[PDB]
Amino acid sequence: RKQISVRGLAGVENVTELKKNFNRHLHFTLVKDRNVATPRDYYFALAHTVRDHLVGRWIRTQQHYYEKDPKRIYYLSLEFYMGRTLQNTMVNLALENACDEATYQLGLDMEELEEIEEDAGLGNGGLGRLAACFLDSMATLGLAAYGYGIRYEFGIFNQKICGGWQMEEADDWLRYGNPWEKARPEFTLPVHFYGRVEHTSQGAKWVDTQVVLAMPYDTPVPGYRNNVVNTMRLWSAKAPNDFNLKDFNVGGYIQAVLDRNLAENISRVLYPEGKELRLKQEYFVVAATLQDIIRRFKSSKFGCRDPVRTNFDAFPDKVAIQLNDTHPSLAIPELMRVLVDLERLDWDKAWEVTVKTCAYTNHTVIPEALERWPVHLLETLLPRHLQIIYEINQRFLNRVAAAFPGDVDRLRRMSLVEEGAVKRINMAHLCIAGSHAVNGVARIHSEILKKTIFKDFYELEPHKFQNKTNGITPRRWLVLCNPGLAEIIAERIGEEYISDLDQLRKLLSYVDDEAFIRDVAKVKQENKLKFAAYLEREYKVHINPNSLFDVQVKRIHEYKRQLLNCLHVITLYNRIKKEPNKFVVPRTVMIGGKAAPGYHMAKMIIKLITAIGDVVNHDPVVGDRLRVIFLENYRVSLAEKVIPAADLSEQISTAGTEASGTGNMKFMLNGALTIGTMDGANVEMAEEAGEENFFIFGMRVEDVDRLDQRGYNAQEYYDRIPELRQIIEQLSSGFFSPKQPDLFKDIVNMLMHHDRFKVFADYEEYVKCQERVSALYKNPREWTRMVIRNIATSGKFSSDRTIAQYAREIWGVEPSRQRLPAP
Amino acid sequence: RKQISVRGLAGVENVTELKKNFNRHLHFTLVKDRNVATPRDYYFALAHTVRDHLVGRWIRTQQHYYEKDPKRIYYLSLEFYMGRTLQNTMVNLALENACDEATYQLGLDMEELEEIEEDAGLGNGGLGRLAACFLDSMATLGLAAYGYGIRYEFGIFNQKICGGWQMEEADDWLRYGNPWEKARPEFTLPVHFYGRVEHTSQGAKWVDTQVVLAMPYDTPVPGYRNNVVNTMRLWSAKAPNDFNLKDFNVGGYIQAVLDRNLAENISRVLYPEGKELRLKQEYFVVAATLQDIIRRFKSSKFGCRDPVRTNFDAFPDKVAIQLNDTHPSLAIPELMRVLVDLERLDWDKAWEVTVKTCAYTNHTVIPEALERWPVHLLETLLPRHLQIIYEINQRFLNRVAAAFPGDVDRLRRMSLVEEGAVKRINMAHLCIAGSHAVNGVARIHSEILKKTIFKDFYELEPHKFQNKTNGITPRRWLVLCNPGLAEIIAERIGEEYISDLDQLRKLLSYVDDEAFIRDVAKVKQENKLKFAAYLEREYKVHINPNSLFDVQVKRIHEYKRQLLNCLHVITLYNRIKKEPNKFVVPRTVMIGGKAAPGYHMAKMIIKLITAIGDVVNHDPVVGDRLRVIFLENYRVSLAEKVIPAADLSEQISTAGTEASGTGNMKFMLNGALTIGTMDGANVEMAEEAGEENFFIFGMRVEDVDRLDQRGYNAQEYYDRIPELRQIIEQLSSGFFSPKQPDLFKDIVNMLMHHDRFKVFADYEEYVKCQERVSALYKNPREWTRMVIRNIATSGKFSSDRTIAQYAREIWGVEPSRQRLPAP
Ligand SMILES: Nc1ncnc2c1ncn2[C@@H]1O[C@H](COP(=O)(O)O)[C@@H](O)[C@H]1O
Ligand SMILES: Nc1ncnc2c1ncn2[C@@H]1O[C@H](COP(=O)(O)O)[C@@H](O)[C@H]1O
Ligand SMILES: *Cc1c(COP(=O)(O)O)cnc(C)c1O
Ligand SMILES: *Cc1c(COP(=O)(O)O)cnc(C)c1O
Repeated sequence: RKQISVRGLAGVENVTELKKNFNRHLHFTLVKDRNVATPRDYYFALAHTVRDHLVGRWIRTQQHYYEKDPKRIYYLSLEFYMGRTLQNTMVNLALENACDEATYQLGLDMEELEEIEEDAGLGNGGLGRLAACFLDSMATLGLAAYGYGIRYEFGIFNQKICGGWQMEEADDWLRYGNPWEKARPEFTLPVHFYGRVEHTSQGAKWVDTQVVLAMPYDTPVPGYRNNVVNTMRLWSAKAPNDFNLKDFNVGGYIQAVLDRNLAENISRVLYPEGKELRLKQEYFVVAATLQDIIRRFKSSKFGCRDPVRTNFDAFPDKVAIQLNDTHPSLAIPELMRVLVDLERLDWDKAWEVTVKTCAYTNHTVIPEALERWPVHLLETLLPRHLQIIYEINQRFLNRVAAAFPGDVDRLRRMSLVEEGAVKRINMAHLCIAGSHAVNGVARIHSEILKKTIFKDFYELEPHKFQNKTNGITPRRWLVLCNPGLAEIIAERIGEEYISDLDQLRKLLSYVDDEAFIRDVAKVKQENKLKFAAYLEREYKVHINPNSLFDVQVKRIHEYKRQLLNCLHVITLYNRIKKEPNKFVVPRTVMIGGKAAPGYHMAKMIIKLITAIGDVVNHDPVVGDRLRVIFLENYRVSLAEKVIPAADLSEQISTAGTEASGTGNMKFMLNGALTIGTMDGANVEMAEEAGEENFFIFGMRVEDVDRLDQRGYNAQEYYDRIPELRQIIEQLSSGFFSPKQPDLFKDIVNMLMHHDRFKVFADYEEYVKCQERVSALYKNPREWTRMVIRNIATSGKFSSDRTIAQYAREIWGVEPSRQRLPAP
Repeated sequence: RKQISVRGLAGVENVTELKKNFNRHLHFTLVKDRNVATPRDYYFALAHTVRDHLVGRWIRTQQHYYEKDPKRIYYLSLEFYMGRTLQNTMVNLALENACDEATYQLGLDMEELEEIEEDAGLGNGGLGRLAACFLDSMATLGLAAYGYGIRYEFGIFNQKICGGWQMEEADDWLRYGNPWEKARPEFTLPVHFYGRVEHTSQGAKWVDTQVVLAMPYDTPVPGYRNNVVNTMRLWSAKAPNDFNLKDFNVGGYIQAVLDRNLAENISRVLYPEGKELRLKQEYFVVAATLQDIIRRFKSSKFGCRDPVRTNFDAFPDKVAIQLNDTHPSLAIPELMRVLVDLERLDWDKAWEVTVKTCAYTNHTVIPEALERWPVHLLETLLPRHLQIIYEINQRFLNRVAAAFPGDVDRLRRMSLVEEGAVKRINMAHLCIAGSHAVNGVARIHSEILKKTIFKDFYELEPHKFQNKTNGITPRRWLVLCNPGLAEIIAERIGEEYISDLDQLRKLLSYVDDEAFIRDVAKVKQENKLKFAAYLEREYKVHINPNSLFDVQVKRIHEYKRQLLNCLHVITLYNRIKKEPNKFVVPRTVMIGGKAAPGYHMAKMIIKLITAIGDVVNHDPVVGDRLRVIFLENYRVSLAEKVIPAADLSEQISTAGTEASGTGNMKFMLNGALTIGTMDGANVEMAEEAGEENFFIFGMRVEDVDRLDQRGYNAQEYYDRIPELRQIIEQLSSGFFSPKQPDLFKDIVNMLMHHDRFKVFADYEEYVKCQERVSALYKNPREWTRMVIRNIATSGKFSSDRTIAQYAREIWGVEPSRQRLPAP
C-alpha cells in the first residue's frame, strides 16, 4: 500500500528519458500522432514533459509542509499576470538545456514552440504582475505560501491597432486547454449570495440564499533551483445545474437561464466603478478561499492537534491571509461570519483572531480611488455581511472614542460607513480596522499613507503601519528575458546573485573597465538586434538598429504622460525637419500599453501616437533619424522581449501620482537608464544608483501642490514656449491628420484649457533634460559606464527582498535558501 | 521527426511496468497522492494505465487504415449504450489478469475500482446496446468502421424508486470527467440552422443561418485480442460565444443568452415527439458527421486518386453510411445537399451516390411508430433540406408511375408527404428512396416489412430488402459478465469459441457427461449466490440462492407485459396461502425496468410490484417460497449482473408486438431458460434450440387476430376463471394497496375494459406453463441438460454473425478476424 509513491517515475535530466516522456505525452496523453500533430501539439507535448517534473517536486514540497506544519501564507489577489510558463519552468527547474537537446534530435525547434504559448490571461496590470513575482520569490525563499484568485476564461481583452485605432480583440487564451492547471471537481464548494438573516437563539441564520459553485484549478509554481513547488489555486464558477426541473422552480419558467449565465460569469472576465458583478467576484473568490483555509487548518494535523476546538486560538500562528489592494477585503467580515455564525467563537474571540490573521498592501495614492461599495448593494447580495460590517465599525468607533474623547469629527472622518449622496462603505477603512499591519508599497507612498491619507488611523494605531517596497523577480526579469546579460554578470561574481540580487553591487568594481564595458554593451547589442528583427516579422516598421530606444510601456492614461512624450517627438520631428542635416542622435521612440475601454482620452492618445507614426515615418527628411512606434498588445511576454532592448526608460508621470512602479525597476536592471520625475520608487532607484546616475527631472510634489494653490493656466506656457506654440498649432491645422484635421481637437482643449496633470508645466524642462541624454548617448563609453553603475544598484529591488521583509516584520516566518531534497 | 514514434512505450503484460505506470498516473496525471487519494482517484489511475495500451493500438490501427485505405463504414445512430469500459478494455486486451496482480500488490481490490466507474450514460435502450454491440464486433472482424452519435452530457435519467414510485433522478455521468474520451477542440465543425435558401445562376445558397458548432470527443473501441481499436466520435453542441460584443447584437439586448442555451441542449439530454429539439439533434449529428466523412474521403489518399471529381463516383466504393433507424435519415437530403450545392455534381450523379451509399436498418413492428416531421418545421429550420426532400419525392413518384402506370393510389401511398390536418414527410419512406438496402432485424419482422408496411416499396424494389438478425457479443455478454460459465466452457472446447460462438455446438457432446452437468450448475449457483449478496448490499431484502430466480428486465410498458407477470405472482402467492403446507418450488421473482417519464400506466405497474412485494415479502406464511423485487434502475452494469444469475427469462410479450429483442439472446448464452410467447426472437431462438428446450406458450399471432376479429370481451375471461376473479378483486378491494385501496383502479379498469394486449387471454396457458416450469427445476440434472442444449445453440446470436452478414451483403467488405501486429 505505501507501494504507491513518487520515488522512481521521472529519471529527470536524461535527454533520453525526456524524449521518452515527450513521445509518451504526444501519443497517449494528447491521443495524437506525428502524421497529424501541429506545432501546438508538440508544444503541449513539451509542456507536459516539463510538467511531470514540477508535480514530482510539488507532491514532495506539499507533503513536506504537512509534516513540518508551517505557517501557511495565503496571498489573496483578483489578478495574477503570469504569462508563459514553459521557459520559466525550465530555467527554474534546471531543465533548460536538456529540453533543447531533445527537441533538436526530434527535429523540432524549441523556440518555435514556446512562442506558441498564450500569455496566461489571469492578470491585467502591475497589481497582478507584482503578485506573480511574489509567488516565485515566496517559493524560492521556501515559505509555505499559496496564491489565490479567480480563473478568468477570457483573461482581459487583447489589443488590436485597427486603423491605428484600438479594437480590443477577445482573449480566450484557454480555448485549447492549459497543460499547467489541473481541475479539481472533488473540491467544489458553495459561494452563497442574496438571502435573508433570521436572528435565531444561538445567533442567526442566513436563509434562502442563491448559491453558485466554486470549483478550483491548481497550477504549481517552482522556486529557483531549490525544488519547492507551491500551489496557485484559481477558482471557477459553475452554476447549480438542476436546470430542467430540480427544485420545481423551473418548469414554471426558465428564467434560471439567467442564474446559469450570470453566476457563470463571475469567472468569465477580468475588468480592464459600481457593479453588482465586480462585488459578486470579490465575495466569490474570498468565500471559497476561506472555505479552503479553515479546511487545511482544521485537518493539517489539527484534527490530530486540536487542544482547543481545532481552534482558531492558534489560527494566527498557523495561517496568514494577505489582502492585495482593497479587492479581497471581504475576507475580514467573512472570517467573522464563518467564525461566529458557523462555528460559534464569541464575537471578541473571533475578532482577535481576524486582526491577528490579516494584512493589507495598499496600492492607491489618491483617496478618490479607494474602493467603496453602496450599502444597498451590500445589503442586497450580502445581507449578513452588512450586519457584520456595521458591528465591527461600531466597535471601532467605541475604541476611537476612548482614545480621543470628543473629537466628534474624528468619529465621522474615520467610520466604515460614509454618508453622502448614497451611504457607502469604505473598504480600506474596513481593512485597516481589520488587519494587524497595513503597508504601503513605496518609501514615499507609505509616508503619505501615514501623514495624510490614513493619518487618523495612523494616530490611533501607529504600530500597524509599515513599508514593503515593490520588486521584480530576477529570474523572469533578468535571466529569462536577458540571458547573456545574466551570463557576463555571473561570470564576474557567482550564481548566488539571481537569488541574492544586491551582490550585483560587486560589479561596481568594474565601472571603468573597458572589458565589462564592450561586454555589457555586447549583450545589449544582441538584445537590440533580436528585438530589431521581431518588429518586422511580428508587425513591420523600419527601425535603424543604431538608434536611441526611448521606451515607455505603461497603462495609457493622462497621469502617466504619453502626451508630453508625443509633444517632445513632435518637437524633434520639426527640429530634424527645419534643420534637415543637423547632427542629432537618432531615437526610435516606442510607446506601448493598452487603453481602458470606453475611456475616450486614452483611446484618443493612442490615435495621436499612431498618427505621428505615419507622418514622420514616411517623411523623407527624417530618413532614419526619428521613428515613432505604438507597441500593439503590449503584455508580459512583450515586456520580456522589449525591456532587454531598452536604452532609455521613460518614467514621466506627474509628481505625486505614482504609488511605486515596477516596470521601472525592470528597465534599471536590464541596463536601461531611466528618464523620469521624482515619483513613487523612481526615488529609491536614485538612493542607490546615485542622483547623477539617473535623469530625474521636472516638478517634484511641492511645485504641483504650489501650482494647484496659485492656479495653473496652460495658456501662459503656450504663449512663451515657442516650439510648443508651433506644434499645438500644427495639431489643430490637422498636420497630423489631413482627413479629419479637426480630429485631435479634444487633445488640444484638454491641454490648452483643462489639464489636471500639468503636461505643459513639465514640457520645458523635459526637452532640455532629454538633450542631456542625447549628449550622453553619443559618448558611448560614459553612456555604458552609467548603464553598469545602474545594474550594480538593482539589488534592493528583488521580490526576494520584499518577500523576505513581508516574511520578517508581518508574517512571522523566516526565509530559507535551502534546496529541498528529492524527486 | 521520425524519432517521434509509437515504438517504445510497451511494457504490456509486465506487472512491474503496469504498477510503475499506475503510479505515474496517480502522481503526475491525476496530480494526486496516496495521502490524499480516494477510491475514485484509484479507479481513475487504473483507467489511464490501460488507456496507454488502448490509444497506442488505436494510433497503429488508424495509421493502418490510411496506409491500406479500406472502405470505411460509418454507423450513425443517436444512442450508444456503451456501459462501462475498464474490465472490457482489459479482457479484449488480455490485461485482465495483469491488472489484478499489479493492484493486488498495491493493496487495492480490482472489483472495488470497477464499481466506481459510471456506466457510459450514452444511451437508453435496445437500439443503443445493439449499436455498441455491433461496434465491438465491427472491430473483432477487422472493419474500418467508425461510431458517430451524440454525446449526452446528462444522459437519460437514473431511475430511483421513492416508496414505490418512479422518481427520475439525472445522469450526469460526466460529473467527474470520463478517462476514455479525449475532447478534440481542434476539430470543431459548424452545423447550420434556419436561414433562407437564396437561388442564383448555378444553384442555391442557404444564407442567413444560425450556426451551432459541433465539437467532437473520441473514445477508442477495442476488438477482442486482434489489436484493432476503432473510433466512436461523439459530437457536443457548443454555441459560438462572441455573444458579449461581436456582431453588435448583445449590448442592445442579451436575450441572446437563449441562443447559447438552446444551442447547448442539443447535447444536454436524451429522450425517454414533434420537438424542434429532437429534430435539431438528429440533423446536428448528421451535418456534423458528413463533414468528417467527406473530409476523410477527400484526404485518404483520394486527393491522390482523384482522376475525376475526387469522384464522388468512387465515393460509395470507399464509404458506407448505416442509418440505424429513421433518426439519421437527414443523412440522405444532407449528403445530397453538400454534393449538389457545394461541390456541383448534377442531381442524377449525386442521387446515384446517395443511393449506392446509404443503407437503412428498421426496428419497428408497426406502421404507427414511423417518424414523420411536419413540413412547417422542416421549412422553418431546415429550408434547403425541405426543397431536396421535395425533388427527391417528385422524382420517386415518377419511377413509381412509370412502373405502375395508372395506379394513382400507389402514388399517394408512396409519397414522402403525408396528407391531412398537418402535412408530414414520412421519414421512413425517405430512407427507402435514398438507401440501396432496407433490412429487418429478425426473419418475421423483415417479413411483415415486405408483406405489410412497405410491400408497395417491396414491389417497386425487391432487391433492397434484406434481413439481418440482431445479436449480442459473446465478449461482453458471456466472457466478461460471466467468466464462470465461460471457464467451464473454455476447458472442454477451447478459447476459440469467443470469436466463433457456433463452436458452442460442440457443447452438445457433453450433455451426458455428468461432470459438466454439475460444472454448469455449480457456476449458476455461484452466480445467483453472488447476486443474492448484491441484493443485501447495494440495497437489501432477504434472498434465498436455491430458489428459482425468475427474471423480467424489459422496459416497463403495457405490451411488454409485466402486468401478466404480476397477476401470475399473485396467483402463486395465494396458492402458498390457501394450503401453506403443500411444498411449492420456491421463486425469487425479480421484475426490473425503467418506465417512461410521464407514462401513467407504466408508472403504475412499477408501483404495483413495489406493493405486491411489501405484502408477500413480509408475510410469514411464505417464508421464502416466493418473493418479489423490482430492480431499481435497470442498465447495462446491472444486466451484466442479473442476466448471469437468472434461471427463467420472462419474455412474455403479446404475440405480433416485438420485432427482435437482444435481451432474449443474453439469457440463453448464460444458461437460463426462456418462457414466452411465439413472437420475433423467441421464434429463432426456439428454432436453433428445439421447441422442447424452450417454454413457448400463449396466443400465437393467428390467435390474437382471431380474438380481435371477434372482439376481445375480457369480461368473459374474468367470468370463467376463478383464480383470476380472485386476483382481480384482490387489487381493487385494495389488498395490495391498503392505505389507499382505490389506488390501483386505473389498472383494474384498464385491464377489465381497455387492455389492448389481452393480458387475460394469456393468463391460463401461461400460469399452466409456469406449473411445467417448476416441474423441471425440481429435477436439477435434467434442468441443467436443457440448459446445456440451450447454451450450445446460441452461436447464431453473436453480433459477429450479424455484422459479418452486414459486411458481406450490404457494406460490401469481407470480415477479417486477423490480428493486426501492434504496437
Ligand atoms: N495529511 C497529509 N499528509 C501528507 N501529505 C498531505 C496530506 N494532505 C495533503 N497532502 C499533500 O499536500 C497536497 C495539498 O493538499 P491540500 O491541502 O489538501 O490541497 C496534496 O496533493 C498532497 O501532496
Ligand atoms: N494521412 C495519415 N497518415 C497516417 N496516419 C494518419 C493519417 N491521417 C490520420 N492518421 C491517423 O489516424 C488517426 C485518426 O484520423 P482521423 O481519421 O483524421 O480521425 C490520426 O490521429 C492519426 O493517428
Ligand atoms: C512590469 C510590467 C508592467 C509595469 O508597469 P509600471 O507602471 O511600470 O509598473 C506593465 N506590464 C507588464 C506586462 C509588466 O510585466
Ligand atoms: C440488452 C439490453 C436491453 C435490451 O432490451 P430488450 O427489450 O430485452 O431487447 C435493454 N436494456 C439493457 C440494459 C440491455 O443491456
